[PDB]
Amino acid sequence: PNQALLRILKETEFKKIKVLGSGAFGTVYKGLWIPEGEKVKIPVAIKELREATSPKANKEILDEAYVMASVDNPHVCRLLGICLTSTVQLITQLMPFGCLLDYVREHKDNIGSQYLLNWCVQIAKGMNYLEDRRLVHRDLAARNVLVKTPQHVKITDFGLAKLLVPIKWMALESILHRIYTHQSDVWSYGVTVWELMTFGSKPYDGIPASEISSILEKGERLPQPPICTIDVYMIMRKCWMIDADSRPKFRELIIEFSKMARDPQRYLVIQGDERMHLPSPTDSNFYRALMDEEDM
Amino acid sequence: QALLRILKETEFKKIKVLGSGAFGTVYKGLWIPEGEKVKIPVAIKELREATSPKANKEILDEAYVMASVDNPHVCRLLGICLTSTVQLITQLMPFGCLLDYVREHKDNIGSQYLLNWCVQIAKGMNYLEDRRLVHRDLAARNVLVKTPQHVKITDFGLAKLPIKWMALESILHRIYTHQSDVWSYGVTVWELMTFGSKPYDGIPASEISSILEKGERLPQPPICTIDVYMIMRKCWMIDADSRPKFRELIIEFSKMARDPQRYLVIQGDERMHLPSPTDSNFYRALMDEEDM
Ligand SMILES: Nc1ncnc2c1ncn2[C@@H]1O[C@H](COP(=O)(O)OP(=O)(O)NP(=O)(O)O)[C@@H](O)[C@H]1O
Ligand SMILES: Nc1ncnc2c1ncn2[C@@H]1O[C@H](COP(=O)(O)OP(=O)(O)NP(=O)(O)O)[C@@H](O)[C@H]1O
Ligand SMILES: [Mg+2]
Ligand SMILES: [Mg+2]
Repeated sequence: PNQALLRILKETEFKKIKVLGSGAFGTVYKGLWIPEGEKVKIPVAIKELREATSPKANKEILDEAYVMASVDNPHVCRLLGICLTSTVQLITQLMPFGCLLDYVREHKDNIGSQYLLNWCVQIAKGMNYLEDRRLVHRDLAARNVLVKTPQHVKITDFGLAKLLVPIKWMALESILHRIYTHQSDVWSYGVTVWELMTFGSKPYDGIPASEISSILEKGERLPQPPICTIDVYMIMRKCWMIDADSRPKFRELIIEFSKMARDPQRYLVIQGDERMHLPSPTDSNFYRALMDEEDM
Repeated sequence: QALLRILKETEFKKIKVLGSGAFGTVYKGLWIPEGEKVKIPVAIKELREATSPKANKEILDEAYVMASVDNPHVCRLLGICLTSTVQLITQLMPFGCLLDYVREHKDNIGSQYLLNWCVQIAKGMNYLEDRRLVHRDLAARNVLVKTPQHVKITDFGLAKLPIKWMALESILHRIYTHQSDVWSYGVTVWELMTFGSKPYDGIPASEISSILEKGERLPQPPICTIDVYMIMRKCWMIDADSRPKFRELIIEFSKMARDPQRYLVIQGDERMHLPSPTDSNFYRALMDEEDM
C-alpha cells in the first residue's frame, strides 16, 4: 500500500470548527487545515474515533489506515490523512451535501426515479470496487453514502469496524456468528437500497435490535417500498436471503440497476416523476467543474 | 453550449470584494443551488462597464468560447449572468494570484517551484495557441494559484470583451497575436524571477513604447543564469515572428526544471522546499482533483 497516499498530520496543522454529527464509531467535525507556512485555511472533515473497545497499537492502526488511504474509486471515499495522539483523528474530503440518507429525507418530494436508480448504480460500483479489492466494508448503510453532488455519491466509514453494532443493516450470519464477507455487505446494500426507495425510512421501525435475528430467522423482511415494482423488490428480497451465496454479486447488481435506469418509469413509480427534475447536461457540467473535477 | 451555465441573479450572491482591475471587479461569491441547502464559494467578475442586449449577444458568444477552455493550466468560465451589467463565474482560488504569492514568499520560493510555474504557464499558453485563442492580458497577476504546485491562467478573452506587459506592436498598433502573448509571457517570467518586481518601474506608461524601440529591456533578474535570461530576452524581440513559440518554451523550461540548481541561482536553495509525494497527494485529493 503506497505509504505516501496517507499523510501523517500533526495536531497543529488542522482545526475543528464545527460538529457535523456522530455515529457508533466517532464524531465528525468540519475542519480547517492550515498548510504549514500558508495563509489559506482549507475545508476538511475530521473524524475523531472513540477508543473503545479495546485499543490497537499505533503501528497496526497505521497499517489499516495505509489501506483505507489506498482506495482509488470515483464512488469510494479515501482516507487522506491521519493524526495519532491521545485519540486517532481521520481526515477526509469535506462533503458539503452531507450523507445520502439525510439528502433524501430532505427531498422526499423532489426525487426522480432517474436519481434513485443511479445512486444504487454508483453505490454498487463503489462496493464492487471494494469487493474486487478483497476489502470488506462491514458498515454499509445509506448514512454512509456521502453526496458529492446530487449525481455523484461515494462511500465512507470503510474498514472502520476493523479498527474498532449496526444490527438492522447486518446480514444474518454477521449478527449470529460475526461472519463478515462481500456477501454480508450485499445484504447491507439491500437494506441501503431499501432506505433509498423509502426516502429515508427506518428499517424495522419500533422493533428493537435485541431480536432482529429472530424476525429474520423466521423469514421476516422489510415492507416492499411503496414506489418499487416487483422487478426491483425481487432484487432486494434476494439480497436478504439467509443463504449467503444465494444473494447477488455486486457486479451483477451494477448491471441490474443499470438496465433499470435505461427506463426508470418502469421500475419505479413516483408522484411527479412524469415531470420531475432529471439531471441536465448544462447543469451537470457546472456541478462537476466547480465541485467534482475527479476522474470517473 | 452545455459548458456555459446562464445563472439567475438569485442563485448567486456576492460577499467579499477580492479586487478590481482594468476589465472588472472580483467578488468572493456564493452559488446556492436553487433547491439545495448548500452554499458554495465561487468567484464572481462584475465587468466594469455596463452592457446592453445587443452587446450581450456578442458577449455570450465569446463566453461560450471561454467556457470551453478546458485545460489544467487555463481557467474555465463556468457560468455567466447577463443583467444590468454582465457577471462571470469561475472557481475561487483561496491562494490568490501568483504575483501576490511570490512577493509574500520571496525567501520561501526555490528553483524547482519557479521553473515549474513557468512550464505550466507555457502549457496553458500553448493550449490557447493550439486552439488559436489570444489571451491578450498575460501577467503574474492573471496567473492564479490553485495549489503552490499548480497554477492556472485567468481573465482569458476578457480583453476582447496593461501597457507594460504588452508587446511593442500591441502598443503601437493594437495588434494581438500569439507571439505578442509570448512577449507578455517573457515579462510574466520576469515578474517571477524578480520575486514580484514591477516592470520598468519609474518609467511612465506613455513613454514605454519609446524606450522599447531604443532597445531597452527589463534587467537580468538577479537569480537568473544566461540560459534563462536569453529566453526572456528572445521573447522581447521586436520581430514577433522571431521570438519563441509556446511549444518551445515548454521544452526549454522542462529541460531546466530537470536540473534546477544550474539554471536558477537562489540563496538557501539547498534547504528550500521540496514538494513531497505525500504532501502533494494531500493537496490534490483535498483541493485540485485535476491531478495537478
Ligand atoms: N466527509 C464528510 N463530509 C460531510 N459530512 C460528513 C463527512 N463524513 C461524515 N459526515 C457526516 O458525519 C455525520 C455523522 O458522523 P458519522 O461518524 O459518519 O456517523 P454515521 O456514519 O451516521 N453512523 P456510523 O454508521 O456509526 O458511521 C453523518 O451524518 C455524515 O453526514
Ligand atoms: N478565481 C479567483 N480566485 C481568487 N481570486 C481571484 C480569482 N479571480 C480573480 N481573483 C482576484 O481578483 C483580483 C483583481 O483582479 P482583476 O480585477 O481581474 O484585475 P487584475 O488581476 O489586475 N488583471 P487586470 O485585468 O490586468 O486588471 C486579483 O487580485 C485576483 O486575486
Ligand atoms: Mg457515516
Ligand atoms: Mg486577473
